[PDB]
Amino acid sequence: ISVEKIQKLAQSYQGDTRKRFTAWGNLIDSLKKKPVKIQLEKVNSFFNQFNYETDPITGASDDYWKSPVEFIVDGGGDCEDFAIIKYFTLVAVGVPSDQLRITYAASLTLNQAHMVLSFYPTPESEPLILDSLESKILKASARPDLKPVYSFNAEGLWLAKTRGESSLSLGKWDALMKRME
Ligand SMILES: [Ca+2]
Repeated sequence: ISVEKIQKLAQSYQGDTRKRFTAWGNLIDSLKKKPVKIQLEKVNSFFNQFNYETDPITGASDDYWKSPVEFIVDGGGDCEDFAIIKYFTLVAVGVPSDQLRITYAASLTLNQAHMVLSFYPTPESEPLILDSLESKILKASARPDLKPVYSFNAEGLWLAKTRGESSLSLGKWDALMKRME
């Protein structure tokens, strides 16, 4: 997306919302051309300042992927929603989309399903985990509390243990894209 788009978007709001729009946009403009490690840490940290919404029913995620704009307006979301805006923010600052996957994992600690953002330095690499419930950005192997089940992005779906090529984009991803237009 564009930081000029967000500038536009910021005008159509006020209060603790238009400045979250400008804070968000400044960030993207700030992180352009910056080292990946800086980008990952600052984006992760920026959004982990947002509100963590727990679904009053499931006690976790609901069934609705919030668009980033919605995440900004609502001032937050659940673990899937966190992974989503981090994904798009990082793509905006120039991280190649194919280095980023939204990951559905079994959590041993929370004893339930938990979504994270996985960043892959190189294609064969074990990913770094950008969690909404952990400030540390750690390698997969340093997150034994997490056992991935599947991952996805704009380019496919990977069943855990799938190396390289997509296991197949989800229809649910498509619908989110359409919602973001
Ligand atoms: Ca959600």
